[PDB]
Amino acid sequence: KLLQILNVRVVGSGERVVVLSHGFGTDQSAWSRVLPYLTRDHRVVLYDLVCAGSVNPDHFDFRRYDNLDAYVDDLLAILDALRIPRCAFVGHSVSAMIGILASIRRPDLFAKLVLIGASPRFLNDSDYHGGFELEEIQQVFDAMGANYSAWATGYAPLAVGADVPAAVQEFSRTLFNMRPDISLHVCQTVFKTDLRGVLGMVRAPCVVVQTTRDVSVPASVAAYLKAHLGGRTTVEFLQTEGHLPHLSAPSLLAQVLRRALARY
Repeated sequence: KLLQILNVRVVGSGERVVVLSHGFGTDQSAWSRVLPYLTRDHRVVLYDLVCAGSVNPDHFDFRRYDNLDAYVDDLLAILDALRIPRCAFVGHSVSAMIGILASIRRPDLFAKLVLIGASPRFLNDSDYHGGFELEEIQQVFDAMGANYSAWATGYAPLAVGADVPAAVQEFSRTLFNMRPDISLHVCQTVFKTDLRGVLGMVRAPCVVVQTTRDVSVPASVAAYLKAHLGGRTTVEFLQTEGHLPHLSAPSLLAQVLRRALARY
């Protein structure tokens, strides 16, 4: 009953269908301020990832969700249940990784991707700057277990980046709503994911959104995506700071979404 379980909502109308898929520490409400810019021109599908605190956490099967392919299966099952044959997909954070994988599994269904806070790999590697060393993640995982509330308190303004207090408060609200063992397990799953080898399998055109600074995504990752994704890819720069521009700069991000969703 995924449509119920994952809080699927279809709003707006149109022939151009857009799916909005939220990232780590938020739920579909993170799209609220961009949504009104899209519903006159598009049918919009929103849903919550199984790890959102707005979903009953007793649905979180730790074994099933120890790889992103299980989140892909939930997205494709929702789109097939809704009988949607073609869409554009906007993914933030973990959902940018889900959208890359889903576009390779079902190239018929994904006509365009828009990727926000996107990276194919967060850990550094030889001649690859992901932004994180192994010892630093080991400490992130320990702080999330030792004191999740203190960790989330400190992380929310760092991730929002810009001093936009309403956005810090909204992101802290949904990070504190995540069950702390689920939040650690999704963080661990993201850090074990390395999409570099599959980037050239994406066929859809893609827009990579880049802000001035993102604590989780070095500036060089956007150019690495543009060089390696298999579809026609552009980097769209937003003159704003942070990882969650849909919370902190929603009108500015809505410019890029309306432009990228105009034809596909």
